[PDB]
Amino acid sequence: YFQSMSVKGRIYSILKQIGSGGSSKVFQVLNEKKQIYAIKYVNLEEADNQTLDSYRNEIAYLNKLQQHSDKIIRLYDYEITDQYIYMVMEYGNIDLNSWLKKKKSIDPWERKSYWKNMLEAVHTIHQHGIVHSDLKPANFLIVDGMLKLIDFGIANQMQPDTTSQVGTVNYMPPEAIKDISPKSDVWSLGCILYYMTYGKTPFQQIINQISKLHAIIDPNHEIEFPDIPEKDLQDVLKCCLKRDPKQRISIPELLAHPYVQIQT
Ligand SMILES: CCc1cccc(CC)c1NC(=O)c1nn(C)c2c1CCc1cnc(Nc3ccc(N4CCN(C)CC4)cc3OC)nc1-2
Ligand SMILES: [Cl-]
Repeated sequence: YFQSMSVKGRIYSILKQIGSGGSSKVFQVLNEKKQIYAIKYVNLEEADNQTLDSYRNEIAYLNKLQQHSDKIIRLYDYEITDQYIYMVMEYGNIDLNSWLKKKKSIDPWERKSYWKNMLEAVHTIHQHGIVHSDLKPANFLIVDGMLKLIDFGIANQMQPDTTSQVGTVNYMPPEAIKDISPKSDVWSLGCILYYMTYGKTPFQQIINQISKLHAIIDPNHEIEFPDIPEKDLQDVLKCCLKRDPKQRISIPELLAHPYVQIQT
């Protein structure tokens, strides 16, 4: 308690830590006017030039792309030095991953609204040549019912190093396993929707990771799509989770899909 920090001359009161990973921490904070933000702190002391560049590149894209869609998290300010980065970001209620863990059933409307938000954010980054390639529910922040994409997958994650469902392959596409395309983000989004529809990711039940990786790529391993009242949702899932990326549906196609367009 009673910690503060400064970012471009502005003093922020730290209320609590709300996340961490790699060599970074996220803080719920207040500025001088008692407006709430999240500050993301990245420790750069161990970073090589390649890693420093990947962080610079991500900050530049995030700062640019927030003006192109409200489904991308706001970045209000940042301070960047050799030792660290402080990013003053939009505050959210909770991330999507934690929310889905709390909820047994998701409301069909809620599920559809979240889907629309994700497609729009991801479509935005693709329009600027960015493939995320590691989309999971944790990459989305819920802000007053609206999803915001938190990151673009450009920054190279540094290792924990210090004393101090992680690195999961459940959202990984076939083409990523056999060793880059916007279709890769479609598979991952499809895995998120699949989770929101049937309460688990398509290959979740396979505990052995080698088996699971083989199941992702094996075209004889049929993915189950049990019947549900929303036949358009069932179709979206089937189209996202085609193993051949060339046969897989595109984001502009998903945006014109009756699941997102037809007023039910
Ligand atoms: C996944 C993206 C990523 C990639 C690399 C490095 C990092 C930093 C750890 C990240 N993570 C973040 O960049 C990040 N993580 N979180 C939690 C936030 C961010 C960015 C900004 C942000 C804004 N508002 C929130 N709110 C929030 C989220 C989760 C929670 N919790 C509390 C602990 N529970 C066990 C789970 C749920 C609480 C929150 O606010 C009170 N939360 C956040
Ligand atoms: Cl905007």
